[PDB]
Amino acid sequence: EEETRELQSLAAAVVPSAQTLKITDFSFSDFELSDLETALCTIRMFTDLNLVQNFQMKHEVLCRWILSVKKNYRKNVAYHNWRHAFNTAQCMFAALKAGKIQNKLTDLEILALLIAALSHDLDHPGVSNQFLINTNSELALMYNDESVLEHHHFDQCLMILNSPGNQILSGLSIEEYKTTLKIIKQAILATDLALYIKRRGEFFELIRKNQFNLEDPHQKELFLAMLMTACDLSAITKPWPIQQRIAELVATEFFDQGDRERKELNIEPTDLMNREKKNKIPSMQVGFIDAICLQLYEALTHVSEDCFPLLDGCRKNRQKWQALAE
Ligand SMILES: CN1CC(=O)N2[C@H](c3ccc4c(c3)OCO4)c3[nH]c4ccccc4c3C[C@@H]2C1=O
Ligand SMILES: [Mg+2]
Ligand SMILES: [Zn+2]
Repeated sequence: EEETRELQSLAAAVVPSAQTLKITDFSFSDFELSDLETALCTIRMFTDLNLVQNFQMKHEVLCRWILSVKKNYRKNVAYHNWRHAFNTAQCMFAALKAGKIQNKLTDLEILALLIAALSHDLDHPGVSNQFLINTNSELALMYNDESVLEHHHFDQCLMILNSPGNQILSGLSIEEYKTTLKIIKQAILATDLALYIKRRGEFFELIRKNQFNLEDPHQKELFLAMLMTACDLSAITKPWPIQQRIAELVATEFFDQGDRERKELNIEPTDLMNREKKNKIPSMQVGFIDAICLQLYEALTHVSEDCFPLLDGCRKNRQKWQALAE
């Protein structure tokens, strides 16, 4: 059996230190890592956030859950595959550690954020919410056209958490378990960019008006949503060669969707999904950075100055894309 060898290899491995694995670095790249090494990095994230000890996760179970999460990404989807989920979780770990966010959060919040980061795009089909709506997908019907994909990712997350041998939350008390699942749902839903756009104004205004207070539960929840977005988008902050390579993957995925829209919907794709108009990429990247990314990384730096490297990297990529666009 093939998946058994994977598990036995993972569970038998000594997990290298976070220092060795370079996972505290906001500039981290996964490109040179094997799948087994990404799994070992994930075990280290749970370990160094004190989650294994605290919640008494059995090693074999954590290993199985990680491998189940990885298997439930679609490997041939160009961008939304396990490496994107892994990178998102690594950004979350770096923000908590290097970015000094950890001590602002509870143990349950940290547990939920890590699980959510890893699970937030599970079973992604490589097409957008709008595409699912337009092709009358049953998922869109079930979820009333609202955060369609994200509902599905959450459903998948729960399925894996409940699967025999994978129950990494089986040790929590009833009140802790309830609380954790609620946070996970909110965290995964927050990764719908439409929800980020809807809610970010309140976050930015709280900050601007000197009203931001993490002791307020509603504001804590809002902050967690923003932090999820920040991690989900973090490829846009990476050193140029890394960001360029990842941007090519996203383009491949999006252009694939446009091809499907021409065939299935008989419509010209929007520029973002139109390979015929790939000349628009630089200008679209600048526009995305300016409209969606910069304000978020600026706000995050306001919350914790040690998150500044995300903003610095974002600004550097803006400059590089704009040099291409102009
Ligand atoms: C909805 N939406 C809008 C959008 O404009 N983008 C960007 C982008 C910009 C220009 C592009 C592009 C993606 O693909 C084709 O040309 C963009 N740039 C990245 C760099 C790295 C990783 C993901 C992205 C995305 C993802 C992101 C997105 O999800
Ligand atoms: Mg998503
Ligand atoms: Zn994502």
